[PDB]
Amino acid sequence: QSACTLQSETHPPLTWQKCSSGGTCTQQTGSVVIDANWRWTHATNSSTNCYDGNTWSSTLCPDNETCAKNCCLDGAAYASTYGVTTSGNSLSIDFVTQSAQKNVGARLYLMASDTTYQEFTLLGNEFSFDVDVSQLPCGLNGALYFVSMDADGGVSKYPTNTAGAKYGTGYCDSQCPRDLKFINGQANVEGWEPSSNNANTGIGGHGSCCSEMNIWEANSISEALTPHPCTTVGQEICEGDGCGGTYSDNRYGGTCDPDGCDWNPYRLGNTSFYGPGSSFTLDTTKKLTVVTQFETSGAINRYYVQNGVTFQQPNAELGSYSGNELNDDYCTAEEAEFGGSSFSDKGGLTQFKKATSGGMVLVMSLWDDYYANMLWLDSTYPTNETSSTPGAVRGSCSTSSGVPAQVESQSPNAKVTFSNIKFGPIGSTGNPSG
Ligand SMILES: *[C@@H]1O[C@H](CO)[C@@H](O)[C@H](O)[C@H]1NC(C)=O
Ligand SMILES: [Ca+2]
Ligand SMILES: [Ca+2]
Repeated sequence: QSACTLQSETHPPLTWQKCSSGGTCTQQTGSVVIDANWRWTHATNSSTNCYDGNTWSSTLCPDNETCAKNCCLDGAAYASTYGVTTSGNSLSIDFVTQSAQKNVGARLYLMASDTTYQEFTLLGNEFSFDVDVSQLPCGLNGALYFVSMDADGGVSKYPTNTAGAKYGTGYCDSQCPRDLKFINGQANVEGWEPSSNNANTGIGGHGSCCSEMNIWEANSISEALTPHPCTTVGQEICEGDGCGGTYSDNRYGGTCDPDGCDWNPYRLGNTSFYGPGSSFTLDTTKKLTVVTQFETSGAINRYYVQNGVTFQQPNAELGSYSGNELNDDYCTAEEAEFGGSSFSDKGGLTQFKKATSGGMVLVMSLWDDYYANMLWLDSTYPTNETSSTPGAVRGSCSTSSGVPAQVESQSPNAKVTFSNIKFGPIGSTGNPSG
C-alpha cells in the first residue's frame, strides 16, 4: 500500500528511559504509531473505500497486487478516533471509542523516528514498565510484547509498500495472523473470508509469521508471560492452513509456536498472588511495576514492585520442576504435565534466543477475543474441563465471560495505562531516572 494525506499523521510522543551498567538512566524521546489494520484504506485518487465493513471492493481490489497499487492508507486521529493519548512517559488506550464509527482497541508500535520503529535487543537486558490494569475486567487483554518486525515496516523488502513504519505496516507474530489487510506490500484480498461474528474483520489467504515475546498479557484478574519461538525468526508470509495459529485449521502445522511456554501464577497454583483487592499479594486496583530479565542462558526472570515492596515471580512446582525462573526445565515439565509439544517442536528457548539476540519491536495493545473470549487467560479452558485437570484453570472468570459484544457494550470505558518504560542491562532499570 501507499500512503495518502487526506488526514494528517501525527504520532503522539512518548518518552522512555535507557539505562546503563554504570548506574545512570537517560530520557529518550519516541512516539507511537497505530497498526495499518485500524486505518482508513481508500483509493489513491479518491475517498472511495477499498475496504468497508468486512469486505473488499471487488473493482478496486480484484487481486492482491492490483489492490495494493490502487489503495493507500491514511492518517489517524489518535485521541478522537482511537482513544489513544500520551502524557510524558504515560500511554493510555481506551477500549471503545465512539466517533463517526465505533472503534475497539488499538495496536501501537514505539518509533525511533517518524518513519522507523525502535528496535530493542533483549538478550542480556531487562525491560521495566508500570501498569494500571484496574479498569480491565474479564475478557480483556492489555498487552505489552515484542515481535521480530523490520524497522522500516518492510519497505526495503517489498517495493509496493511505500507507507512503511510511519503508517504501522509490517506486523507479524507467532499466530501468523491472517486478519491483516496488507502483508508483504500486497493486499490480503485473495481467499478473503468475512468473520461471521465480527462485522469489521475477516481472514485472508495469507498470514504474517515471526517470533514473539509476550512480556505482558493481562487484566485485573490474570497475567501471563509467554515466549513463542518460530523456525524462521523474522517476518515471513505464510499461505492458507499452512500458517497454523488461531486463524487457520491445523493449529500446529505452521512454522511458529502459537501456544508458547507460558507462565501464569494463577494457572500454576498460586491463586492469591495477583488479583483485585487487598487479599492479594499484588493488588490490581493499584498501579504496579513489572520487571523482566533476559539472561544470556536463554532463561527469563521476573519480579514485581508495588508500593515499594519487591516480589519475585512466585515459586511453582510442576512435575520435577521447582522454582520461579522460566527455563528449559520449566518448559519441559509444563509440556509433560499440561500436555503439548509445540514449544519444544519449534526449538524451545534455544531457538528463541535467536530472536532475543536480534532486534524486536515494542507493541502495546488492548483487545477482546472473538475466537476464545480470553478464556485461555482468565478462566477455565477448555470450558468442558474441570479443576482436577492439570492446567485447565487459569483465572477466576466465569467460562461465560468475555463475549465481545457484551463486554463492548457493558464496559466501554475500560482502558489500560502503560507508563515509565525503562530498558538497560540486567540490574540497571531500578536506578534513578534521568
Ligand atoms: C503466592 O506468592 C506469594 C509471593 O511469592 C507468597 O507470599 C505466597 O505464600 C504464595 N501463596 C501460595 C498459596 O503459594
Ligand atoms: Ca500474538
Ligand atoms: Ca539463571
